[PDB]
Amino acid sequence: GFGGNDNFG
Repeated sequence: GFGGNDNFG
């Protein structure tokens, strides 16, 4: 998310 992480695996 905004201010954080977005992980696609």
